[PDB]
Amino acid sequence: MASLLDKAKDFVADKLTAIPKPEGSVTDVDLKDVNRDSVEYLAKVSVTNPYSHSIPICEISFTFHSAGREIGKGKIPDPGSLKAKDMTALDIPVVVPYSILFNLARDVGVDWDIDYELQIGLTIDLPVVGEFTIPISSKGEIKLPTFKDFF
Repeated sequence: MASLLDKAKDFVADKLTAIPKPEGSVTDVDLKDVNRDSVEYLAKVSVTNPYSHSIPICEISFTFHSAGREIGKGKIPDPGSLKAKDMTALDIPVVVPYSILFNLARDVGVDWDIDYELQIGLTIDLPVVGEFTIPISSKGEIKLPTFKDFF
């Protein structure tokens, strides 16, 4: 388990182990482009660090789903050095292959409004566990992407 990253002593023994879990990397997701091959989404992240010190580096591992299939996924080590036991804004590129939206917006855009779920694994390099991975989710229903005969 990630909470037992190396058996060291120093300060610990039965005191301390790792961080809680309700610590974030979510806040907003802005869908945009596609061209004709791949739709793009700019994800505004808000990473909440559970330790009173600006951490150095993190991992945003995102698995997005729309209808109930997927939207896209990926893992990126990003310098999530930040405030201190608080929430910091972070950024994700733009990833949703047109083929996927093609399926979901096909069916639910057959209606019009679809949901979008983020499954984001939060790996953050911390002083407590040295690094820890806890996942979290952010679903949001909004009008489907810009279209005409794309879906």
